[PDB]
Amino acid sequence: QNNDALSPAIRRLLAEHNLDASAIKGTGVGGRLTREDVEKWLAKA
Repeated sequence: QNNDALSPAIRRLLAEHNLDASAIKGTGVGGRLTREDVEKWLAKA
């Protein structure tokens, strides 16, 4: 219910790139996916 793993904006980004959240790992402030993470993944895909 109350999860802060992924952000609302990012969900749009990941949805745009056509990627999968489960196929990525967030390194935010305590395990929170960030745009930087998506970038590193996009480049390694």
